[PDB]
Amino acid sequence: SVQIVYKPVDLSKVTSKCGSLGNIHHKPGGGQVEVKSEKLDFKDRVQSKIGSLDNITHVPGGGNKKIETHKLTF
Amino acid sequence: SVQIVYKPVDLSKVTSKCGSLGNIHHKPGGGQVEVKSEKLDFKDRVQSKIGSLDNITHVPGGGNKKIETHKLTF
Amino acid sequence: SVQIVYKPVDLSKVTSKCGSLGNIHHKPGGGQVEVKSEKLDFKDRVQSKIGSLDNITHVPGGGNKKIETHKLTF
Amino acid sequence: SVQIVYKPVDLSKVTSKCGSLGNIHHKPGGGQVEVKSEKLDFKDRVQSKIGSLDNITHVPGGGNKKIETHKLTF
Amino acid sequence: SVQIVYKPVDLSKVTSKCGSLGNIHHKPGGGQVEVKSEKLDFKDRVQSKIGSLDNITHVPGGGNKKIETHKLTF
Amino acid sequence: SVQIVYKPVDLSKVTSKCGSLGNIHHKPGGGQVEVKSEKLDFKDRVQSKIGSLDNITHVPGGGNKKIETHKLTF
Amino acid sequence: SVQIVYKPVDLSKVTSKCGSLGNIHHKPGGGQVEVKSEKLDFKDRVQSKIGSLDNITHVPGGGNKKIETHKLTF
Amino acid sequence: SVQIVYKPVDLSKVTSKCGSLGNIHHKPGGGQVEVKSEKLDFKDRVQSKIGSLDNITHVPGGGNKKIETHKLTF
Amino acid sequence: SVQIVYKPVDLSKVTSKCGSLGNIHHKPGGGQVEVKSEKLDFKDRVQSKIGSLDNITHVPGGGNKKIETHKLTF
Amino acid sequence: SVQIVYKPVDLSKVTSKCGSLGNIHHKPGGGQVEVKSEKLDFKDRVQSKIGSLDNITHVPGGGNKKIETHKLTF
Amino acid sequence: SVQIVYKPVDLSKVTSKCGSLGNIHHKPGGGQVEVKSEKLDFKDRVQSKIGSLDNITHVPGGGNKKIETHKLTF
Amino acid sequence: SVQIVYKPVDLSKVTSKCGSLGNIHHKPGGGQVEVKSEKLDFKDRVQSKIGSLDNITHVPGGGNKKIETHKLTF
Repeated sequence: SVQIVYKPVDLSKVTSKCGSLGNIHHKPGGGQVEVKSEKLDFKDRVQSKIGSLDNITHVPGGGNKKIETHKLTF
Repeated sequence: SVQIVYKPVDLSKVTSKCGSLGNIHHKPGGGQVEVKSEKLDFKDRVQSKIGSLDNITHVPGGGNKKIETHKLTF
Repeated sequence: SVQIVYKPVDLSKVTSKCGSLGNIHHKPGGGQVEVKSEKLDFKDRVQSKIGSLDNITHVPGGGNKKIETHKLTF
Repeated sequence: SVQIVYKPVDLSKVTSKCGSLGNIHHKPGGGQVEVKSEKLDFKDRVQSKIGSLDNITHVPGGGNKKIETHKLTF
Repeated sequence: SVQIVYKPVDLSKVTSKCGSLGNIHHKPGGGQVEVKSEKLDFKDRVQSKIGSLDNITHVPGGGNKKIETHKLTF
Repeated sequence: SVQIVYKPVDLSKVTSKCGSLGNIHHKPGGGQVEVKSEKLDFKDRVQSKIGSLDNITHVPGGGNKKIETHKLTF
Repeated sequence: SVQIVYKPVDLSKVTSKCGSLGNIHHKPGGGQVEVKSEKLDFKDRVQSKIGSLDNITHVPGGGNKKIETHKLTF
Repeated sequence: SVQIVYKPVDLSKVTSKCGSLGNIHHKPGGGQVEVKSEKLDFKDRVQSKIGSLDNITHVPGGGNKKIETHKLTF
Repeated sequence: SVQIVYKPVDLSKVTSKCGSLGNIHHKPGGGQVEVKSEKLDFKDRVQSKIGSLDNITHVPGGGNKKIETHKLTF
Repeated sequence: SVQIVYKPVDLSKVTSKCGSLGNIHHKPGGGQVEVKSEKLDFKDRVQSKIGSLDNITHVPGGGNKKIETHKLTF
Repeated sequence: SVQIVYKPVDLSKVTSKCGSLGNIHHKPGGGQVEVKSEKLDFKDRVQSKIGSLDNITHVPGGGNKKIETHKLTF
Repeated sequence: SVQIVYKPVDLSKVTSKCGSLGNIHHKPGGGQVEVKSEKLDFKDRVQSKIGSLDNITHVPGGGNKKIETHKLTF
């Protein structure tokens, strides 16, 4: 006789308030990237990124994140 | 006699308020990317990215994220 | 006699409010990309991207995301 | 005697409000892309993209996403 | 005696409100794309894209997405 | 006779208030990156990044994060 | 008694020899040009050019030029 | 009694020899040009050029130039 | 009694020899140009150029130049 | 009694020999140029150039120059 | 009685010999240029250049220069 | 009685010999330039250059220079 009770309760708040998101300037100035290789062998769960010149401007009003994970292994 | 009860309760809030998302300038200035290779062998679940020059302007009013995962393995 | 009860309850909120999404300027300035290879062999679930010069302007009013996953393996 | 009860309940909200999505300018400035290869062999579930110069302006009023997955394997 | 009950309930809302989607300008400025290859062999479920110069302006009032998947494997 | 009771209760708050997010300038000035290799062999869960020149401007009004994990192994 | 003698002598040679003018490729890739103005006032000897996107391939076998000017002002 | 003698003698040579003018590739990749103004006033001998995106491939076999000027002012 | 003798003698040579003008590649990669002004006033002998994105490939077999100027002012 | 004798003699040589002008690669990678002004006033002999992004590949077999100037002021 | 004799003699040689002008690579990587001004006033003999991003590849087989100036002022 | 004799004699040689001009690589990596001003006033013989990001590859086989100046002032 094995009995399990699993009763999570969550009333959490992740909030934000901002009066004004103002002037934002992003001015990258170039660059050089050079990659040499001969053999690539990727297997199973592989995330890869080779030889990049990337520019990101991310301005979310808000941008709040909540991550929750529940596991019950028998 | 094995009994399992699984009763998650979630009343969470992920909110945001912004008065005004204003002027945003993204001005990249070029660049050079060079990649050399000979053999590529990707298997199973592979995410790959080779030789990129990418520019992203992401301005979400909001942009809130909630990620939840439930697992019950017997 | 094996009994399972699985009763998730979710009343969550993912909301956003923005007064005004204003002027946004994205002005990329070119670039060079060069990729050399000889043999490509992709198998199973492969996501690949080779030799790109991409520009993205993503301005969602809102843009809120909710991701939920339920699994019960017997 | 094996009994399973599976009763998800979801009253979630993913909403957004925006007063005005205003002037948005996307002005890319060209570029060079060059890819060389000899042999391509794609199998099973492959998503690939080779040699692209792409420009995207995505401005959804809203753009909220909800993704939910349920699985019960016996 | 194996009994399964499968009773998902979903009253979720994915909504959006926008006062005015205003002036949006997308002005790409050309480019060069060059791809060389010799042998292509695609099999099973392959999605491929080689040598593209694409411009997209996507402005949906709304654009909300809901994706739901149910599976019961015996 | 084994009995387990699992009753987490969470009423936590992760909030923020900001009067005005003002002028922010990001002006990178180029650079050189050079990587040489011969053999790459990635297996299992590998996250890799080789030869990058990346610029990020991240200005979230808000940006609060909550991460919670529950595990019950029998 | 004023006497002027003006006796230019010219036996000059401007020559050229070329064995073979071979393959020449000119492949422009588009572009954007935008000019705004309100009032234009051109007078006397004015040569002007506003808002052009021009492509020229000039391959003269030869192309030698000789310019000579003589003036005698009293 | 004023006497002037003016006896230029020129036996000069401007020559060239080339065995073979071979393969020449010109591949521009686009661009953006934007000029704003309000009032233009050009007078006398003015040569002007505003807002251009021009590509020139000039391959003269030869291309020799000789410029000579003679002046006698009294 | 004023006497002037003016007897230039020129037997000069400006020559060139080239066995083979070979493969030449010119591959520009775009760019951004932006000029703002309000009032322009050009007078007399003015050569001007405002807001240009120009690409030139000049390959003359030869290309020799001779410039000569003679002046006699009384 | 004023007497002038003016007898330049020139037997000069400006020559060149080249066996083979070989492979030359010019690959610019974009850029950003921005100029602001309010009032321009050019007079007399003015050569000006404002806001340019220019690429030049000049490969003359030869390219020899001779410049000579003679003046006699009384 | 004033007598002037002016007898330059020049048998000079400016020569060059090169067996082979080989592979030359010029790969610029972008950049940012920004100039602000309010009033420009150029007069007489002015050569000016404001706000440039220029790339030059100059490979003359030869390229010899001879500059000579003669003056006789009375 | 004033007598002047002016008899320059020049048999000079400026020569060069090179077996092979080989592989030359020029790879600039971007940069930032910013100039602010309010009033510019250029007069007489002015050579000026403001706010430049310039790249030069100059490979002349030869490149010999001879400069000679003669003056006789009375």
